[PDB]
Amino acid sequence: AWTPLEPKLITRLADTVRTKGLRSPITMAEVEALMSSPLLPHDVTNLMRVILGPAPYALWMDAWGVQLQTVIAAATRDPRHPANGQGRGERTNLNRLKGLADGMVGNPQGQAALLRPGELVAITASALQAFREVARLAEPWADIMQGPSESFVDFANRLIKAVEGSDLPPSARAPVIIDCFRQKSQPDIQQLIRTAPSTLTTPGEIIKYVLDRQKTA
Amino acid sequence: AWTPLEPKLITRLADTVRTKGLRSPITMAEVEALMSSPLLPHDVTNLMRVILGPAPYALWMDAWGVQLQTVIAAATRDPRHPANGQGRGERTNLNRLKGLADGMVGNPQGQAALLRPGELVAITASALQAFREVARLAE
Amino acid sequence: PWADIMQGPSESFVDFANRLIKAVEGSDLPPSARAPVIIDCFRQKSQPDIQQLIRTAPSTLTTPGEIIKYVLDRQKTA
Amino acid sequence: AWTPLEPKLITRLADTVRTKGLRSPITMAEVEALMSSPLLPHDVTNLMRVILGPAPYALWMDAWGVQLQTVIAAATRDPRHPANGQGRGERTNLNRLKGLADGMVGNPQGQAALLRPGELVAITASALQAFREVARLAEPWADIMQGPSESFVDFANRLIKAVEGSDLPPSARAPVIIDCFRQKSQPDIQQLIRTAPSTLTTPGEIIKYVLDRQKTA
Amino acid sequence: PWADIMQGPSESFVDFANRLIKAVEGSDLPPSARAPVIIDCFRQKSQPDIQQLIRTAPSTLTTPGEIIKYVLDRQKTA
Amino acid sequence: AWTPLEPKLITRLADTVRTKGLRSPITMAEVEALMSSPLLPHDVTNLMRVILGPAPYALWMDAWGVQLQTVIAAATRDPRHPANGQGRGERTNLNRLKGLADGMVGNPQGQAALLRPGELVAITASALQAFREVARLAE
Amino acid sequence: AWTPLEPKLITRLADTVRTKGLRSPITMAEVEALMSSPLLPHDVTNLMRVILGPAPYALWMDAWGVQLQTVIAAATRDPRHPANGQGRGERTNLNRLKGLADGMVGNPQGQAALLRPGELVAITASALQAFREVARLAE
Amino acid sequence: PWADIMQGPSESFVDFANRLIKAVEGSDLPPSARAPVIIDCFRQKSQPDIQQLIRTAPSTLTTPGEIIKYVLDRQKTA
Amino acid sequence: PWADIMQGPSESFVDFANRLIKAVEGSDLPPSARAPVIIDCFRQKSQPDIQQLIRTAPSTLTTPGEIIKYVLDRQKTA
Amino acid sequence: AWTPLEPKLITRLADTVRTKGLRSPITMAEVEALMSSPLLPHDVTNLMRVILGPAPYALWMDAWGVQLQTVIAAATRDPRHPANGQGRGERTNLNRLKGLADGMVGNPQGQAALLRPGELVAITASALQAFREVARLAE
Repeated sequence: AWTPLEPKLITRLADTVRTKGLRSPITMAEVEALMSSPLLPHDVTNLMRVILGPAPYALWMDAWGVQLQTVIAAATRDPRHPANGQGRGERTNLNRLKGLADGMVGNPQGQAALLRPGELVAITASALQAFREVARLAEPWADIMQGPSESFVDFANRLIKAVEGSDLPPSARAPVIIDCFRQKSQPDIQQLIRTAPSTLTTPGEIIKYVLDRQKTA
Repeated sequence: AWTPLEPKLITRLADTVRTKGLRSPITMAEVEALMSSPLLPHDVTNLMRVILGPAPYALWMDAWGVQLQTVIAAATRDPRHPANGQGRGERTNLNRLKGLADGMVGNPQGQAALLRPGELVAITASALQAFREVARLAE
Repeated sequence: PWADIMQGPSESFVDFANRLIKAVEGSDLPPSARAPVIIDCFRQKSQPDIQQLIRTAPSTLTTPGEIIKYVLDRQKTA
Repeated sequence: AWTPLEPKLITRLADTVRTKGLRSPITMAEVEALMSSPLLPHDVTNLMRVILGPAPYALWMDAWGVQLQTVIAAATRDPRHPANGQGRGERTNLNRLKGLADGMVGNPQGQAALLRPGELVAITASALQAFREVARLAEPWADIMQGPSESFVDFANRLIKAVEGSDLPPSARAPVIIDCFRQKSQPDIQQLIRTAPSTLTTPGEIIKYVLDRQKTA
Repeated sequence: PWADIMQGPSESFVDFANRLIKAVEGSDLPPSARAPVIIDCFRQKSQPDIQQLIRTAPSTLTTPGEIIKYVLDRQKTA
Repeated sequence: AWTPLEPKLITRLADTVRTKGLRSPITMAEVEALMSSPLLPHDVTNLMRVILGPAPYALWMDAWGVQLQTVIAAATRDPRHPANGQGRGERTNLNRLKGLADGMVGNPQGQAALLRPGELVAITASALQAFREVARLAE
Repeated sequence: AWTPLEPKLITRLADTVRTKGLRSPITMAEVEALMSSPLLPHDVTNLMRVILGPAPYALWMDAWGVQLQTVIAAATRDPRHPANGQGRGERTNLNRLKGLADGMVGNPQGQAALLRPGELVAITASALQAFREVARLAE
Repeated sequence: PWADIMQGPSESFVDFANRLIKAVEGSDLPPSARAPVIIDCFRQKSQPDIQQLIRTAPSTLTTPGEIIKYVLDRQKTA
Repeated sequence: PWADIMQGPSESFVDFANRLIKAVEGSDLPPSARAPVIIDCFRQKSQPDIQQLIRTAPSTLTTPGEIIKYVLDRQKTA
Repeated sequence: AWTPLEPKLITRLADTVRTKGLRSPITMAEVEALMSSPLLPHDVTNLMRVILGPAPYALWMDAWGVQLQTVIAAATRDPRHPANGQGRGERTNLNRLKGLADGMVGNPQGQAALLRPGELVAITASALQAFREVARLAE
């Protein structure tokens, strides 16, 4: 049996997206919260229709389709998908994932009837990844310098923000943040990091060291 | 079954940290309040992601790892840890504490399924001590 | 009126796209005529820098979402 | 039977190291060339004594010892090392690797007699890695800008050199080179790359595009 | 003579293209050598504003008609 | 047998294009008039050479090629094209449409010999659409 | 059995490229000289790594990939390629041409073992054409 | 003479180390007395910036190679 | 009074340490509170050159004797 | 039975350290003189408290602890230490060396009762080496 999400929670989430934006960690946490139980295509579609504006909604439809297509390629690459079955008669078409299949168009009850739990969780993960892509797309690290009067924690916050909210792979953020701490961060802190008797191999360790030995002023 | 923390409480706590700072006794009291029920690694990780800035979040990840490593050393020093079991097959690895083990990465439901209550309270106490360290360090 | 919408000299492109899609979808056009009109309004409105940016598209853009994505990628940061 | 390396090749390699330096790719290629056949500890030791100065030679002795110690730790962690044997009587001590064991000190003939081919190749790989470490140590990408009068191929050469000869992981060089092409490379080329109707996802493709559409001047 | 044709300081681009194509096609060149010559004369004649406009073409123009279309699109209205 | 168009009509049409322009409805009507009987590639090519200036003629050659390529794509998408035949040996190549095929280059008589009426009407419609495109583009 | 090229010849060729440039006829003659025996992907890759700067090396990798792709298209267009075999099990993938296939990555001995002489000569001709393209492009 | 070697105000550290190790190893000292002398000459020569850099070493450096590596890591880039 | 002791601009560090340890041990503090107080007074008194010298200690100093030894090693000879 | 050192000798040694310094050979000779009979931890501790200033005394406590720890490592590396016994019940802990063990804290008589002569000579040699280290370090 299908139960809709509370319009109160949806209104609160919409106002959160309206004030904080799409990319804030609080907004992503709230979306993860409302993305806890496996949702039917109807639920996610209406949710994104309500919380997102028109242009972000178009972008999100595109991204969701692309991610679902990647999922269906992986599904035809492995007959053991939790959305698939063992025989060929349970193969899952994109009409069944997007809610376009027979007996599902516009009807959430029938949707909940015919859909598999693996189908639901795959749709949900796809929608979450698409939301992440669109949020990263809707709103330069190598141009960030520590100002002459700026403190170091503000500079570190700004730099980590710009590096993590960029187009770099996830495995290339820490080395870039370290090497930007070393070459930016005006020459007093540059020499402070250079003359480190220990080897600092993490942005957190560099931040701790600099905060300990910084010139109080 | 996993239930997320209210984004309203999280928003209020984030604004508290924003105005009062990390070290005020009211902020530590609020953190203790939102640290009442044993949280899953997913919950604490997202909470610190939201309430802390980028650099304090990096520092907190470091400190949390160190404290969890101390906990795991004490656990291998005593087979009667509320996170451990009696046999060797229940020994708790850091992948299970940080939420990196199999069946847990990114999934809070599976996390809540496989985790022990002793595991949860140990993770929670470790995160609280790490928050205290980072707060004492930032200012 | 959708046919009177221009991208202001100082307006960003996402605001212009929002306003245009709003006015086109909330109008008297048939549902099957909104996407071509939105595309052809992106091409002829949207002041000549973005006009030339869309014109010199090595790929063929056949959807408002694709045009928006392309323009957001290659736009002149300012 | 031990055969020494030609002093003519060694003299040419020494002059190469003297003019080009320790870190040039031509120098590393020449070292790889003279590091082709498995060398005895005597050979590599004398080679580094001749081609390297005193201080780089001290650094190289240190690094070679450390790498050989890592090798011996891996050897005691696996009894199937091509330097080891099956029984415990064939376990290889560092005195046998550094040429300090009995019947080997100062005598290359006896050295070649008692040493294993696996021992030789392990010593050789260790010495090569130590040479790489010392070369990287003896002599900043995020500070590289394209000068107002500099051409683009010179800027690209300098940037790729400084990025590949740095402390970044191998999987983080291409994204960094791309994002440095985009943010450095003074605003004419910045706008030229920004308004690319195609998506450029490789430094070579960016270089080709810019060379095609650059402002001839 | 085709190799002596320059775009005057005040002349428009369509007049220059007409004159150049006329002089190149009504000359002693083989038929298979007219298009490359017309292109390379568009690139080296056609005073430096249009020269830089053709140089900084994100797409590769491989036909006199395509070059003419591109220049007519992105030309400096004056 | 090939019969050329009157140079008097062509001169009048050229002066019409010279005074009224390319886009006037009277000019398009006159072009439709002189585009009544199916013309051979030689006829249309010389007609556009005479009535159009050099730069519009280059643009028109480009547009005509593009439209003929679309026609040939539709032809390979349907073996029942009035230019095609039933077997594969009657498939129409662009060398036969542009008049570049064997036995046609520069010779209008041989052109009229080997060409099909469907070929002629397709070439004519393509040339008309290309003229419309260039006229809309020039001004 | 794989034998490496002399570092003396490679050093002389690198200095030739450094003083004369990429496009001089003497440089192309020297490259043709060092391109006489069919080289393994390892050999050509290291050779271009040493003689070319970073940016020309990136350009050359691009051009070499494109030319090898054209070769593989011609190979799937003709089952009688000296790199191909008669059955479908000998069809040559780009991982085998670029040296990325199984048993070849980083190992020149295994490379020389599994590669065909037709494969080697095709790789060599592709690399030579790519060098010509990059030399014509750089200056 | 090894005991007269000083690091010049403008000289780099690797040149000074090369010169010092050369003069110490090509001298009349016993082989077992070269490393301690090289270390104690690194510490007392090698103008006071590097002197303080070696003095404030959280680790104990017991080899000329280790001292050279440490100084090359933490040296003042200039 | 121990909490009023500062290292003078011209005073050496061993004299300051002697005076501070004297005043702290000859005071009303419990015996278990003297070492932490002496350490935290070394860190906050002892004019900013030595303050920064103690701050940038690659090792953790957890005893007044260790702090004194470290400072005496790495002090600015003057 | 414990007999204290003469305060006259201690006063003379303190004035020697005050005028000649810590490193003079006469001072080291005087210390060796007053370090002739094996002293109890109480004796050496009070002696260094009197003759050394506060900061050298802190340094000396550190160095004495380190040297005693090296001694205890050598003792656990050899069960035939003159401070150790044959069985495991005579193993000497650092609380017994520094005078911190049970029945010894603050009482020199009980100290002299329970301590071994090997313990006394090891403590004495450790204290002498620590004094040498601190003297070499202070100036």
